[PDB]
Amino acid sequence: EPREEAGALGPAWDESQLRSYSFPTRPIPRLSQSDPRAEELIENEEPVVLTDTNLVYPALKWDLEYLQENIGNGDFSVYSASTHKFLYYDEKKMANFQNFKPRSNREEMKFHEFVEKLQDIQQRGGEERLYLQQTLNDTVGRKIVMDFLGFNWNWINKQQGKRGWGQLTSNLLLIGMEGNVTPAHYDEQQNFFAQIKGYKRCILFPPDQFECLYPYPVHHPCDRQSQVDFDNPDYERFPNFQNVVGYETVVGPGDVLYIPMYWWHHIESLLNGGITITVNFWYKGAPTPKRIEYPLKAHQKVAIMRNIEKMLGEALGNPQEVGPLLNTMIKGRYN
Amino acid sequence: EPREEAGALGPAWDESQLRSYSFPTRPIPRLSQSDPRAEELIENEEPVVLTDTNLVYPALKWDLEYLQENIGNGDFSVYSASTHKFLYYDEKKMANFQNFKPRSNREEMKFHEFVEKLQDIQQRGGEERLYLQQTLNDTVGRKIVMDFLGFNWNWINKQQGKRGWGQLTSNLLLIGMEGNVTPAHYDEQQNFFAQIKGYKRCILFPPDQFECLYPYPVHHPCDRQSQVDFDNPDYERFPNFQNVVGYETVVGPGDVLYIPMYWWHHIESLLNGGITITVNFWYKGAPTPKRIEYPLKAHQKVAIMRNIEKMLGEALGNPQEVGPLLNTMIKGRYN
Ligand SMILES: [O][C]C1=C([N+2](=O)=O)[C]=C(C2=NOC(C3=[C]N=C(C(=O)[N][C]C([O])=O)C([O])=[C]3)=[C]2)[C]=[C]1
Ligand SMILES: [O][C]C1=C([N+2](=O)=O)[C]=C(C2=NOC(C3=[C]N=C(C(=O)[N][C]C([O])=O)C([O])=[C]3)=[C]2)[C]=[C]1
Ligand SMILES: [Mn+2]
Ligand SMILES: [Mn+2]
Repeated sequence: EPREEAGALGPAWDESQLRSYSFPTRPIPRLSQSDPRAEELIENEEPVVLTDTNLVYPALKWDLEYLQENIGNGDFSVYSASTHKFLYYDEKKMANFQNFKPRSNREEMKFHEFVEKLQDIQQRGGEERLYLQQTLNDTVGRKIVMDFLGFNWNWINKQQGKRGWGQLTSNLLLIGMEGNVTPAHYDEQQNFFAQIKGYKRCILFPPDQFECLYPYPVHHPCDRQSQVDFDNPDYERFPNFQNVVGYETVVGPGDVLYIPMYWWHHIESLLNGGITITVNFWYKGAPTPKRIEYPLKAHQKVAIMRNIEKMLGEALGNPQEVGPLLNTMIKGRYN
Repeated sequence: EPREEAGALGPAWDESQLRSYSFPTRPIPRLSQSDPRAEELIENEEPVVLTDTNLVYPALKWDLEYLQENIGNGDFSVYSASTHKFLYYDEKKMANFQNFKPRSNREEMKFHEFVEKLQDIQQRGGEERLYLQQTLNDTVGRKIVMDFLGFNWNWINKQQGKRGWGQLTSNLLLIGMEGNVTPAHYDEQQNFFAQIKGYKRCILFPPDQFECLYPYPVHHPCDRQSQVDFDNPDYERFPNFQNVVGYETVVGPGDVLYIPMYWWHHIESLLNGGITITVNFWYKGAPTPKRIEYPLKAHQKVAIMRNIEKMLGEALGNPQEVGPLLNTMIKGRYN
């Protein structure tokens, strides 16, 4: 249901820019930040697209040319992938899984090198894909600092206070190539996803879909990522992926998506849609109330499972024995 | 390989008194307490039958007539079972499993009532089976106190000190009917099993046979007992019971069996062999050394599994959700 750009500029996107998947989806509500329904969704830990926060308004003019001049000469972390899927891996956990071979590489370089490398790929017509991820701090140039200070800190700080969240833990500038895919994963923090340039399709799954999405072992370098290849799902290894249902939206410049903590998200930059720019705001979650409500939420059950996997790895002295012990505990007893 | 009683009194037992099972066994060593091999077995947490401890020497004269006179008028806990299998259940845990129906009953009665009830069953030729289990304390009569004080406390106290064990946690007098079976289970304490009257076949399994013996969930009333019916094993529910190998011995009057903590034991009173009397000594285990050796023993892995089941039940607020969460953690991730 592509929205129409103002001034009769045509549809913002067409469906042929969206990749094809096996599961059904329904739309995330697009609302005004003044609408009480938006506040109710955020308070209830459910996603919403806010259309008028002005959260990153001064950055709406950002593009590669403007950024290259004013971001200054600093090292920016650039990730590379041969396929459209970008596979992040925790280097610290690579020791436990010696047979793991990384499929993405990170290279620190200046902004001009990133722009030239991106243009070079297009000039060659190649299939190498790139992804820049860098924190918005004082190291950037003065003009970017002015834009950064111009974010709607009043709106987001009030959101932090009202929801009882913790501290702003990270702020990442995010520049990607058309067709790039960040595969399904979850984060342990609250996120506001502020779209700046281009369009990104965001597909979210509630925390109770844990059984349908098959995350890696906690000690694996791909911890918190789904094991299921969304392009070629292995229903024999992952039967419950046949039951997964998602919440889908396409975010464009000016939109902010609240991704609640522990919610799975799959994010792709629209095919043939140009480069994308996003700024992400992550906040530590609110502390658990000491008065535990025993129904118990899915995200709390996820936290329990993570803690058990972590404790078991420490107690056995080797995270690779977690699986055999768990199977010993369950087979013929709980299954 | 039935031993011959002294004075040409014939074989102590014949094989037709031993029940038939599906698994193979090998013999537990029968040794003198002065033999260094016996000390090495106890120190290494392996079973041994000691033939000459004199641990319960003054009780070797005990029988039903002598006990009835001198034990005095007190209440003794008598357990009843319709079948030869005695199913102990933890009454405290019965709340968690409402669908559990107990198969044994406990009734407090005086010693004369126990003797008459036992004789009554034989007079009727009935199939009701009975089992008396009572602590050796000051409540018993003066003559039983003299016998109790006459146990080889010097030998057993030295064993407690040498092995670093904790305190004598329980001392149970154990009187049963011929054919009685205590099904396979494990205890979390060190045990000396002092046979007094009649013969008992003891079948022990090392702690690493956990996977072949399928204990109940920790929160189940039958916690620490094997789910496998040794008389009719369900190989579909319990495939690894086809791999179980045990250590077997027949203990008679004067023998003491060390049952190391966490070792599975199945104990039966020989068919057509008369009543049996045993006194059990349980000691708390030695504290774990702070210098953990990372190979890690099977009994330590059992303790870890028990702790995880207990913690999970508390965290979820309902022990019946332990199974579904464990399966959620494992399916498609560790299995
Ligand atoms: O505990 C502090 C803390 C820190 N820290 O140390 O400051 C860093 C992180 C963090 N590290 O990485 C990400 C991340 C997550 N998700 C995405 C994503 O989903 N991108 C798709 C798209 O299109 O937006 C991402 O790009 C980065 C977050 C989290 C917590
Ligand atoms: O933590 C203190 C503590 C206490 N406490 O509270 O003092 C009681 C027990 C205890 N409770 O029951 C038994 C028991 C175990 N095993 C057998 C058995 O295997 N019998 C077969 C046979 O033929 O010997 C048994 O008869 C009783 C032991 C354990 C620890
Ligand atoms: Mn994320
Ligand atoms: Mn026992």
